[PDB]
Amino acid sequence: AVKIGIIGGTGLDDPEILEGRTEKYVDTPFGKPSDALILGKIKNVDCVLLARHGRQHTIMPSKVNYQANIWALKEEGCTHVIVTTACGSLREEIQPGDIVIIDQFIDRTTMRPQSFYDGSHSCARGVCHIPMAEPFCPKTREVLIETAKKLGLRCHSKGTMVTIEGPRFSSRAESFMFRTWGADVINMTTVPEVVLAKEAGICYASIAMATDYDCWEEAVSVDRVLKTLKENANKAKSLLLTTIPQIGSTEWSETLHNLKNMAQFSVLLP
Amino acid sequence: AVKIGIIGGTGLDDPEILEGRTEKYVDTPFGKPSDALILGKIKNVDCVLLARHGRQHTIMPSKVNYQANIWALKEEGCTHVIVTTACGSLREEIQPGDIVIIDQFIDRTTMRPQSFYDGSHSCARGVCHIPMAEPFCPKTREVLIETAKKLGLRCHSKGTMVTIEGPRFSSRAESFMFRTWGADVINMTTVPEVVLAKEAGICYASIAMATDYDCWEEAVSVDRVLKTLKENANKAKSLLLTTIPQIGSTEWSETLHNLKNMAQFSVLLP
Amino acid sequence: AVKIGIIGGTGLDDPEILEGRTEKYVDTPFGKPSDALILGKIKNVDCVLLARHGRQHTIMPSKVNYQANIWALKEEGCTHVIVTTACGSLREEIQPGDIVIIDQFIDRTTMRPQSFYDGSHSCARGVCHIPMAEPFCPKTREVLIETAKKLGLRCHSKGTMVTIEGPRFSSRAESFMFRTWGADVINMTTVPEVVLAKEAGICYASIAMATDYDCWEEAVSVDRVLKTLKENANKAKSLLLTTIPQIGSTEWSETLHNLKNMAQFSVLLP
Ligand SMILES: CSC[C@H]1N[C@@H](c2c[nH]c3c2N=CNC3N)[C@H](O)[C@@H]1O
Ligand SMILES: CSC[C@H]1N[C@@H](c2c[nH]c3c2N=CNC3N)[C@H](O)[C@@H]1O
Ligand SMILES: CSC[C@H]1N[C@@H](c2c[nH]c3c2N=CNC3N)[C@H](O)[C@@H]1O
Repeated sequence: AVKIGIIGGTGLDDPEILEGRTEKYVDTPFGKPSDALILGKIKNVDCVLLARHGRQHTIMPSKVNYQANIWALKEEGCTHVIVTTACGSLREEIQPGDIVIIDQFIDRTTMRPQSFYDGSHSCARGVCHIPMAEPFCPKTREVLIETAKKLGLRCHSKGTMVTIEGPRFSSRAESFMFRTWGADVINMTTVPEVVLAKEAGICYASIAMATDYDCWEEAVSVDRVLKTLKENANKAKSLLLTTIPQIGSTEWSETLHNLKNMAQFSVLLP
Repeated sequence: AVKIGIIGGTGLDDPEILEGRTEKYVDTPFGKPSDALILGKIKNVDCVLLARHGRQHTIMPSKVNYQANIWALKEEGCTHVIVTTACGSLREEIQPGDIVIIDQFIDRTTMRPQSFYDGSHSCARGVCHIPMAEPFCPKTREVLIETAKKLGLRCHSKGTMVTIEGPRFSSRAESFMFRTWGADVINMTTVPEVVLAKEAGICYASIAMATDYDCWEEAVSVDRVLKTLKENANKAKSLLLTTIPQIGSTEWSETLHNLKNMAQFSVLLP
Repeated sequence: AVKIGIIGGTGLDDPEILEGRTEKYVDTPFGKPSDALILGKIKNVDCVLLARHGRQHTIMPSKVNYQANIWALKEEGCTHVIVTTACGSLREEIQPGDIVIIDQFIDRTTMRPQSFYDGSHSCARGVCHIPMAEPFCPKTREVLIETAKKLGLRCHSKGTMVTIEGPRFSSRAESFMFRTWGADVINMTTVPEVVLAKEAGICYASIAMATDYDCWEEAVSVDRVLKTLKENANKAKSLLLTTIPQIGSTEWSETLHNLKNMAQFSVLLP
């Protein structure tokens, strides 16, 4: 049995996506999640929705409690976590409105805890060095890619997301630099969300929505980002609604088992 | 009416530059500024001088209260902020003693608050994502460039400053790496000073003074830096004294208005 | 007279290396070192062994008290510090099991104090900007290289170590990126250990042991790393045992004097 956690990003966290909704505030050893968990279903699949920045978008990327958010979803029984994230495009072929099923990331954050194993919680003892060669769940990404195709949506099958600390946008020198490093899209929230999900043994995948071209001719601004999201939000919603039932009808025993082992054996006990 | 804030860097924070001086210690919601504000004038233009590292250079780059410094200057009514900064040259053509009117930056700092919108002060509510495509005020930079020319000074019209956390200087591997990234000069103080100034809607420009060649044949050292500054400090002083009156005689209504809007609309309210 | 401090890394901190051992717990102005200092000798040379992650490997790289460790060794009278460190290879020619006598580093850490001069301890007053052009002691590295040759060990005479924050391993995008930056090996502990040693005027050198190929065909994992170390640990032990007596029989007056001056003159007093 699967349970899909859904973390909604900027202008992409609509609760109306789930049926039979029930609000549930929880606490974790790492503090409170961004907002209440929204329990519900898409067809016959159990889901748990969570607004990354709070339902009123009051939490900046740097201060999102990534540990609490992932912990709460795991505790609720989530086997999978599919998220949405607005991002800047660093490639001409990735136009605003396009969806990018990212498969890699480049960390540029500097003040964020990236592990549950900080030796402050008995629930997570030891030193954990989680592998990051393949940060995102390939099976889920495959379904997302095929579903986007079935929906006729402009979608990119791979992409490297560079995550900056923020809250400021990048300078032009940084923008051009990230391009040389191989980054394809840019945001402020992928890391450490994807890292903690890995440590928790959860299949994590991300629906990245290009909302601008950053500044590498109209430079990025908050208004430009919100406008693009307003015009394209429906795509991510349709993708999630169509993808989730497919996930709930496939086999994951071996996939989840492997993630469990990788996470477990990454821990160095005293 | 304009009011020019001046932040003086290493060996480039001489109070004698202003006439009719009055010392004024202030406090801000983010703590105390590096030192007392020095109120004064250059010709008929009101200025406010502040020593970035304290008048006795007792504050390391990592611990400079950038938020308090910019906040205090804004509160005092500064419309512009022109600063001086010693830096290492990462380009053969930028010789020690040369002035570089930087137009871009590459952030390498890791433990510095870069925004006033940290949700801890009612005076700055919400999440602010300030644009950084053009970090420095083009109009002020233009006057600085033309003034340096009128003064016959070796001056570079553009440059990318990479700001490292410090207090240690860079290794040779890092030095060579920054060159490949497109950095032209290197220091430990541009970021987040320029970022916070932007959020405050202030026209910010920086007079960068090359004091060494870092280590990419004599490698950089504190003594080498202080010596070069001692020999070239007069240039930055003359540039400021000559530039400021010109700024006070030009039009800024539209320029300041645009910066005000950009800063304002960058904030996401609940 | 010399005294060699030895910091042992993952699976490379065996106390049996020293004769006439005596355990000594100490405290420093920056807190307690990772574990008790192990006083002893190799032939007629005084040594002080310290397990970087604690004798039971309970301290993650991000939380190792680098300041306390280096301070304790200096206080004990160490003139030299030779360490061992497991690392990932970013170059085809550097095979697991190979030793790399690194000469440069690229910092990718973000939450680590890198200086003793944080203005919180009277023992270290002022602002210190220590040079990092040559982070490692060339004389010690030379002896290590010649000794490895005499021992018939596969050893690389130079190498750039990129130190990531961790505890997570790098993504593939980051791995490939570090290669383009010029990094040859990768770990989570070189920085700021080498930086603080420099500020303390200690001759620091590092015996890096490649334990994997990171993920740029079997990707890195904790088990793979521990296995390689188990099979190759003896090499580092033999290298240390053979190198140290040679260090104790050579001249260091001028070398230590120069490091003393560089460290001293890097400090800016009020
Ligand atoms: C309201 S725009 C800032 C948010 N949207 C994402 C974003 C969109 N476009 C860009 C973002 N982040 C960085 N650079 C960009 N060009 C980031 O993750 C923030 O949470
Ligand atoms: C006393 S030299 C260190 C200061 N001067 C600036 C500097 C000069 N030259 C270099 C600096 N910073 C980094 N690398 C360099 N090569 C930095 O911003 C520090 O505040
Ligand atoms: C138990 S493997 C993690 C530790 N070993 C070192 C290491 C070995 N191999 C790699 C390490 N660190 C980063 N990337 C790598 N491929 C790091 O410094 C950690 O202390």
